[PDB]
Amino acid sequence: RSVRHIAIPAHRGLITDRNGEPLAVSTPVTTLWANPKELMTAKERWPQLAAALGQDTKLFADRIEQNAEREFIYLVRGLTPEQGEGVIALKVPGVYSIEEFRRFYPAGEVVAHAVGFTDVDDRGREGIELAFDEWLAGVPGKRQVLKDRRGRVIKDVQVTKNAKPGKTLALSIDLRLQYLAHRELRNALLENGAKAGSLVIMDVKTGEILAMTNQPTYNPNNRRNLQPAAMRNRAMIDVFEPGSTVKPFSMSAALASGRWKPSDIVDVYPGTLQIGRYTIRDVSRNSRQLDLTGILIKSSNVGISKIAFDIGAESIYSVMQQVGLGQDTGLGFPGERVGNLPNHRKWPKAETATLAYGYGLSVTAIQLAHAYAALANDGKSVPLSMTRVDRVPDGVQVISPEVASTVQGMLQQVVEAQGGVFRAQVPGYHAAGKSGTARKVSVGTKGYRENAYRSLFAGFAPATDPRIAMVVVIDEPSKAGYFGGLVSAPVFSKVMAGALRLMNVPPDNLPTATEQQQVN
Ligand SMILES: CCN1CCN(C(=O)N[C@@H](C(=O)N[C@H](C(=O)O)[C@H]2N[C@@H](C(=O)O)C(C)(C)S2)c2ccccc2)C(=O)C1=O
Ligand SMILES: [Cl-]
Repeated sequence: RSVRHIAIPAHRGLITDRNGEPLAVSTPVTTLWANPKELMTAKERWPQLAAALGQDTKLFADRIEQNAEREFIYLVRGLTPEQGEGVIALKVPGVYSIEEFRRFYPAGEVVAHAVGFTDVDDRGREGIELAFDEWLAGVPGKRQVLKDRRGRVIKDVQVTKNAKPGKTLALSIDLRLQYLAHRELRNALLENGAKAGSLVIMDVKTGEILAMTNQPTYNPNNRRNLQPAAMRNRAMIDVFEPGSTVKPFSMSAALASGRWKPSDIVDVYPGTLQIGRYTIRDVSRNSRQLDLTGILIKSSNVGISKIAFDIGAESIYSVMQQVGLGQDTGLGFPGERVGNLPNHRKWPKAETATLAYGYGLSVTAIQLAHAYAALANDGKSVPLSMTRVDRVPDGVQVISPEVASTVQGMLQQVVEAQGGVFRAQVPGYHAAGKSGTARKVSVGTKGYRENAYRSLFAGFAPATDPRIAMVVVIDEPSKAGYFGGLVSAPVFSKVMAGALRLMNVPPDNLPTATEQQQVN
């Protein structure tokens, strides 16, 4: 004969996308418990109770009997409010209901990496759920119940503490763009028989991350056979050598140096440059001299290396650091990597060249998209955000307007010119960007793999007023080639097209426009 204090569950804060679409919601559920002492006096009600709980008659009876001594045991957790009230309507002595919450994720695996999930005890363990756990959580209340000798609840005596709900959090992500990106990366992953992939979409004016998806993914609503590898928000927490996708930045350093201009011709014959023991190679060996634009179009390692030798590595390091490569994003996503921008006291030729064409440094997809955002935004870099921004934040002019404008023009040519990356063309829009392909690092030794690759494409659109930047990374494609401009480019094409239409961006290239775009 005494008083027990029992918890009152608190509503966990609603997570929404930028426009209010629910991404994580605490849904009301009903838990049924029983006092075996009471149930032992109504044994004749058991078979009906067992059948309403979908449980074997004897196994149910066994459960109650071996707990006859106890005053509390769970019957079933997480019924619907209707299902629980269906069993309560039976009026079985000793059977009680308590209303709890289940965390539900409406978009499931589409946004699992960004949103993350809570555990059995309602604490965030991954993604945004972990990052904003304090904001989201809220605080359970307490109430007192009176129980008799046998443990029968006879009275709800008082509330000693009210439950307070957690706070709503609006993510920067646009769920429409998330669905599109998710589906297209998946399709790409499956078409190409890739092992993994990431896709990031960024608003270049505001810094908001509009979409961030990875493969493999998982269903946070059903984690039964979850494996660790599927949990990774790779766009944020995995690092890679960006390869030729950093060339527009090497190029920006070159134009910033006052030593180079777009018309300058670099001689690249015969597509190799031996420097001591190390040998720089071009995969395209069809041209023997290229202007600055042609170095990007042909993606000449040799061309960019000779430029790098002239301007020096510190020039290139600087722009790369300024556009945030290898730097802290300030996002605070759990597990997020800063990457690495190597810094030697003395820069040999080897390290100077490889940096210039994107090796010996490591970035994340997020960082790469952020760097292209700055270039896309006329050289103004804007702070990354994974929450909705109200005011457009102040930027930092990291590349001059003129140089950014010139490098924009060149990247538009990388996509639109003959010999360029034509699979990256966006119907109805002028797009700009740069493909890349990187040999994966050897497993168990230093060096590069013979037959495993990472396909990259980074870019932005519309060229005439860039609105969004996008990075597509695909690991180990094995079925339809491996080059960036073959694997990742068509994904950029499709997602960029869909994204721009979804955001109502008017088309700037009507010659190539779609069915209804040509009507408006
Ligand atoms: C530091 C040592 N070390 C590390 C490894 N390593 C590379 O893995 N190199 C890349 C490479 O050069 N890729 C090119 C690029 O992106 O520019 C190609 N990508 C295509 C595309 O994006 O479609 C292209 C536009 C047709 S050219 C390569 C070479 C051969 C096959 C696949 C990939 C080096 O080079 C290198 O010296
Ligand atoms: Cl010029």
